[PDB]
Amino acid sequence: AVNGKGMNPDYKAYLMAPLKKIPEVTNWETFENDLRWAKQNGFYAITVDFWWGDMEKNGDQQFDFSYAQRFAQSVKNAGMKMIPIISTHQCGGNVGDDCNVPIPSWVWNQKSDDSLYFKSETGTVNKETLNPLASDVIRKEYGELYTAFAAAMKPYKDVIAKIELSGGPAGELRYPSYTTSDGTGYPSRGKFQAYTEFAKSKFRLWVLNKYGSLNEVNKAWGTKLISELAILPPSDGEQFLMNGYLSMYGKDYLEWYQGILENHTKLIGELAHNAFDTTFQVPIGAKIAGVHWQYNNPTIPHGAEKPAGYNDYSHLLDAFKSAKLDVTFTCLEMTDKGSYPEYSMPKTLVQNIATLANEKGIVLNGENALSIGNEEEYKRVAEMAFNYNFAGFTLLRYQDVMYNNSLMGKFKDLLGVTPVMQTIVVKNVPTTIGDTVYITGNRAELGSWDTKQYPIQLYYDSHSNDWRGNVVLPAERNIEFKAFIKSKDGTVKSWQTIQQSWNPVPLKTTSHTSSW
Ligand SMILES: OC[C@H]1O[C@H](O)[C@H](O)[C@@H](O)[C@@H]1O
Ligand SMILES: [Ca+2]
Repeated sequence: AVNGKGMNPDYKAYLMAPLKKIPEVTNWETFENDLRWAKQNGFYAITVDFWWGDMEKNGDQQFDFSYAQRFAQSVKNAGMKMIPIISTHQCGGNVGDDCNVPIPSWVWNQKSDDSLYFKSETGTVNKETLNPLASDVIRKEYGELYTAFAAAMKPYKDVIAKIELSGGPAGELRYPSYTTSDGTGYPSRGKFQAYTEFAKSKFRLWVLNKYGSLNEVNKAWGTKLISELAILPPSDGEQFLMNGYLSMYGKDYLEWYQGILENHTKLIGELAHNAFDTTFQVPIGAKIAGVHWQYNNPTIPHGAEKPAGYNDYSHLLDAFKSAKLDVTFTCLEMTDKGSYPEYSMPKTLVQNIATLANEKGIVLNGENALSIGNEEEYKRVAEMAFNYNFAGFTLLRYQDVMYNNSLMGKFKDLLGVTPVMQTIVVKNVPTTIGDTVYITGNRAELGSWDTKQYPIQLYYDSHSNDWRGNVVLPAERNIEFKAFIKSKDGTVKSWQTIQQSWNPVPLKTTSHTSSW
């Protein structure tokens, strides 16, 4: 892996359940057998959406957790674990959505202003999720929902391995900047979603708070605004994305815009920890979307990310570490293109996020954005997951592998692996002063024969005059590898004479000794 390390010893694979309730797909018995089959193939748990539109449909505080309980009961019967996603967003209307579960319709009547929803640069209203600006309503409803959920699921704490939170549209922490009705669907640029009267005044107040008076504002922005009412979000999103973002106004606007999501992250993190920490004692996380299109567009750089709320990922992630939430990213199966008209750079994106996450010490999890129907994609996922320290991978989605034996088998071999610590010992290595020894192998968890970025470093043993190290390996899988010497400058000086192999890697910790 990167930095001479190996795969994450805590790696676990998860399976995303269908969007529709199980009884609308098959029966519970078959479901239980499907789970036992999944477990046999390396899946640790099944993650599932529990829709707010289902749990508090009739009215405020009129809960119904019977479905969530019946689902959990079956997960228990199968001897599996589950990861519930408290989906406080709408199901249906997004790419791949085969459901129709809006959030409770009564929530919209709790405000007379337009503080609860979104409005784009061109007036398109969006109600897939509550506007994070309405922190008073979010604090009340999410607060009540989480606590009620914890109480109702207390009997099933032993099957709950983790809890995922929904931070916005499609359960991702972002603005609904790419939708069909707003004319911003992939791969178009996104539109900013801060044009409700409420959003405009919040921005205005934020600016005035930072500068004190319109006079200081004009001085800081180099503008000549005639009155406080002139403080507004961009009038032309495209012109803003072309060069307006470079100005002091631009920096302030984007800071406030992304700031709304960071504060939201801290709020739901606090509500979630207060409601689950004592009862479940399990990790909690949220998701960041992989808005990979228009990444390297020369005309409108990061033309889709910025409107979605992503302008400074490093700053964004600090909010996660601060809220004590793990992060889940997407598009781990795609590769870079960066060509007109999509200007898509998914891999470069995932690499940047993973790097930042690791620096800050944030537990990183991944998912694939689109269904995988070929072994080649699993390989790319494996490359990113095992060489960028991912702690988990969730496969979207259930049916893709449950009704395709060959694909399921390829997932088990490549991704449904159990990491096991092993000692590698290499003797008779002709190292000179300054040289270092590394190992690299055929599988992704071994760097796929890469000697530049992914090799696994070994450590000289002065007492036995050999090189060794504890490496995390995929249990019960065949591997081939070779040690090599790297000069003090970074060039590969030589390789081990004979290629080594372990067919397969034992599941009990032991050691593999070979000679140069
Ligand atoms: O906009 C939603 C979807 O659009 C396209 O299908 C992209 O390939 C995918 O990554 C994204 O999730
Ligand atoms: Ca409520």
